[PDB]
Amino acid sequence: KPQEVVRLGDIQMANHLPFVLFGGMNVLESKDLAFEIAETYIDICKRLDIPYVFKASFDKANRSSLHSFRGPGLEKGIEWLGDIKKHFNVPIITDVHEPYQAAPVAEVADIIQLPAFLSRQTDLVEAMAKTQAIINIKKAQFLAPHEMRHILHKCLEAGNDKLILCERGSAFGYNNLVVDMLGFDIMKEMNVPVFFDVTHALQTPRRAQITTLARAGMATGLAGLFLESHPDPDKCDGPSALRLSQLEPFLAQLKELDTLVKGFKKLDTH
Amino acid sequence: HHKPQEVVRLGDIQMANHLPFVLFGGMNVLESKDLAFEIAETYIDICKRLDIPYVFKASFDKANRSSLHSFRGPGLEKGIEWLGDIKKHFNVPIITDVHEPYQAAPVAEVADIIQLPAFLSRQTDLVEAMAKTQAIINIKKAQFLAPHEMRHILHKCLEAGNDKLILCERGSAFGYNNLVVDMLGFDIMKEMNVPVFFDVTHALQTPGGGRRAQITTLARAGMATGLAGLFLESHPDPDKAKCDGPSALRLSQLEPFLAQLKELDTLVKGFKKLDTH
Amino acid sequence: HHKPQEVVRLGDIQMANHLPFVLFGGMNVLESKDLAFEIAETYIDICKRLDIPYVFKASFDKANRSSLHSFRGPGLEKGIEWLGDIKKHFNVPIITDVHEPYQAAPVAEVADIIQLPAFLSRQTDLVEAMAKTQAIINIKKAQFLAPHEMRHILHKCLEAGNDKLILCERGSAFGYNNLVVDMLGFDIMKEMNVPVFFDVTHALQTPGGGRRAQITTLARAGMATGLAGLFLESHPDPDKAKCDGPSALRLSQLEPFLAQLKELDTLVKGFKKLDTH
Amino acid sequence: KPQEVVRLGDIQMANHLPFVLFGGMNVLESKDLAFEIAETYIDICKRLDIPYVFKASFDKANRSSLHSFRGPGLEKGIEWLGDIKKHFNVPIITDVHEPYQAAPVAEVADIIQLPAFLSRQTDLVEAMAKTQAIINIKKAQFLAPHEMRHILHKCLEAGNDKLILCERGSAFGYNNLVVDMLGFDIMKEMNVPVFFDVTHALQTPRRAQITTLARAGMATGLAGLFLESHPDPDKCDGPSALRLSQLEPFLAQLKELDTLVKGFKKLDTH
Repeated sequence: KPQEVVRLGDIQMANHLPFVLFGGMNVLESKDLAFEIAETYIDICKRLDIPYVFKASFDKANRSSLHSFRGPGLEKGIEWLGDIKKHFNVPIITDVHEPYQAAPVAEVADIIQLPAFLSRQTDLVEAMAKTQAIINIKKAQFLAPHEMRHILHKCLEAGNDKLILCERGSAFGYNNLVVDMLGFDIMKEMNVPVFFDVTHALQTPRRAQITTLARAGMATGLAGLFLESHPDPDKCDGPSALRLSQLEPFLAQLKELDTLVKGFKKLDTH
Repeated sequence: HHKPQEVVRLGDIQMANHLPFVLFGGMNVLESKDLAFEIAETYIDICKRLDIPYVFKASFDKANRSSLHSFRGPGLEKGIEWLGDIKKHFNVPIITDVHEPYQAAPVAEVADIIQLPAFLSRQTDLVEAMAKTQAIINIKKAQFLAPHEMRHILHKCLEAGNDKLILCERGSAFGYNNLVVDMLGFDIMKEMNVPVFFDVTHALQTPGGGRRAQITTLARAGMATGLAGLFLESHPDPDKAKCDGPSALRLSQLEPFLAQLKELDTLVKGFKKLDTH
Repeated sequence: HHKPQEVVRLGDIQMANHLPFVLFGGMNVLESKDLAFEIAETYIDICKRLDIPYVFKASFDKANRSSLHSFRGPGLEKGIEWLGDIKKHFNVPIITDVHEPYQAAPVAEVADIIQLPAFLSRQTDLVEAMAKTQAIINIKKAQFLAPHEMRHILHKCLEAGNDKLILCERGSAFGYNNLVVDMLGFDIMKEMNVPVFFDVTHALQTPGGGRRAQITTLARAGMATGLAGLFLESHPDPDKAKCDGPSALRLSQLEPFLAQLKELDTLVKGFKKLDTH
Repeated sequence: KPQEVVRLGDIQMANHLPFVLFGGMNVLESKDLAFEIAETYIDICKRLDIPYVFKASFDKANRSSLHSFRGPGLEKGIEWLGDIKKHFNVPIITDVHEPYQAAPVAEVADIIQLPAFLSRQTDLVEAMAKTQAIINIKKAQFLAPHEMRHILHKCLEAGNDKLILCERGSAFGYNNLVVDMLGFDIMKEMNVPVFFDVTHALQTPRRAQITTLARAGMATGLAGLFLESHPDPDKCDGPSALRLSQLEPFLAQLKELDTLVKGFKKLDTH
């Protein structure tokens, strides 16, 4: 069985508890931008009292072209992640793209993220589970909610019970995602923390719509939110990045909605 | 005669996307005169104590059932009589759906809001005959139409001289025998500057494929986007409802359901709007 | 009165999934009496030389256009006159669509096959009034209905006493503003033991989103599954067709298009059936 | 630019040419079953005059459970593939799951297959392209047809021009695939050989329906077909495996349809 309340030192993540923020940037553009963005997140989450985990990729492994910017790479990113972790004493979450990378990533990262497209790749899942870090499972665009249980079951079989499921939209026809809010209940009924990646659910593979979608998801009662920002969204996924100057009022509303929704008695309408 | 009304008024009631949400609530079909009175009384009392504006909803005819022999309700003449009886006895406004152009004028005598069914929303003669009555028009968004396509149906209503128009979401076809609600679609319909409603009841359907246990989660998600109102069907015993019982809310649970949505709506309508363009 | 006819007969013509394919072909709407005569003559000559059974198709009314002012065609009285004129002059059978229950009986005087529009395929009064006329019924499969759901519409037609029934594929909603044809859906409808047709013209649509250049590939794929017939709209100048011009086949290309499909059909209908269960 | 006609020694693959068969089994169950199945394919394709490439995976890398049968693995499969290749003098096609495997797989395999879920992973694509074998691109369930160009463009940027696109269905709602036959024209208009994997397009993640679907796809005019069989479909993907005793009449019909369709003058209906 998976852990219903996933603990990370001081932080407790669960669908009935105050929501936790996995927040940061899409990719490590530079040391100075990462430090600036982290400082902005930590300060805001401290004043709003939202538990916080810093998020950034060391590699964009699945871009369209071989020449697209991929980031600092494994060696430099893991080194840079430690710099952010040691200076601020903040947890780290990043994604893992090849099985061998799991253990070296686990030294620095408190939560290791399983990318959507790779969530079925057994070698990557087994290697990630072995490190014993928390595992954030990105729900694939092509998988139905009930299919999440097998990814949990494979993780449990591989000896890891610190598991989080993260919604990021479902394929809706061509070049378009929809978020089925009814899917949140199905995943919550698996008794794991459930997160919503609002940033990547806007994609039309809609920055003005991030507020609408985050509210709808968090109104269902979720363990946390996954969010990316940038001071000037115009090096990767800029159309989905939230203008960093808008972070605090955005988080403040979500904090208030969550508080209302988390205090509701669950209602059985069977 | 070009623009629709951003605020739709019905006596004391005001419907708009920035205003407190309004409930179109009742039952799927007029199963009997006595049950309709009981259901209306129950909605009216709950909405008064919770302070939620209310319009009673019930169909007089199920025009699109699976079989020729399926239960259809009282029909036009008797159904209009029951709706008027409810309206006069309770002093409550009425919404019901219209299926043929000739039904439009007699239904509008009793119904303050006349509903355009999803499958029929493009049928020009029905849309025109409905527009002519000058009643409020509730447009059900078809399972197969994208949000931006609602603009043409508004224009057709406006062309026929009616500007009291509401758009009501009820799910989109998602593969076979399944609906999904695209919450991003609400913003597109609101930018048309008409009141936009959410029919949570029919957005649960798995047509030809119930999900009654998920109604609260879905209604919370929709109303958190900030909408003009909610469309809802209930029944004292949904297993025996004469149509769409699998999606009906247990009447005994109406009050705690609405109570949560009332506070959520108040919270959301009170947020400062945020420019993220 | 329980079972539908596996072989649907119309004088000399026989329609069934194991028989040579039949063409329901013509134009989207009766744009004018003269153009309808020209188009009918062109189909009839080509089908005779290629030896393809033929039914002339044209709508007398576009009942579901975007605007109240969009071109709708001649309407009921005049359209029925033009269809009868074509029928008597050319000695050709007629298929046209029916939009309201009262239109069913007068249309059936002239039309040998009456067509049930997709959006209306569940409307009980229309289905019954159509069934009563005892004409052949062409059922358009709605963009939002799964194949197995056609069984209920057949049953409703049978309940109302008509067993001359055809199912016609025309695409399924695939996300927003897009249709896909599920070729596996053809087998499900054929196992209902009725003739199954393919409306390749409307399966190209990108509704609210043309694909005229892909019509041959799509028609070949469908007819390779082994079908009772094809539904097709053409126009001498598709850019100026009064409705659905983006999906119309250029009339000058009708003969090479049909010639390929004729040989493909003959090949496929002559294959030994194979049990892979 | 990619090669419009992809050559493999004696075999020529192109959308206007006689269709080529990539045929075999889902997974290498055992040496005896693989030898028996290959013998049956080679004999039938010889008598029907259909050019043939033998297909089998050495690993099922993306199964639901860690304990599901995965096959002989890399070392044994590459060794076993050589046994099939040397005895019969038949080309080999198999799929590659991790970047390092590309070069060792390329020694034995004439065509290396890019799995659908991984088609966007740059490290795997680059490593596969480097080996200079033919690359069969499985079109992801979540990608639209026009998106195939980037996978070609990345391959060309990586110095490989022997490219094949292979359709295998698109996500249609939950747990269901549909094959959009209009997508074949879009991929053919990219001037590469286009194949149809009918076996995996039946999936409802329908054995009696394989005949219907293969005919519809091949009626559009394709460079080839991808097909899996098993003597008793009841160790992997058995619901989609064709009963081996039915192979020859199935192929005979497709040979006849292809001949008709390939002789049609292309018709411009713009």
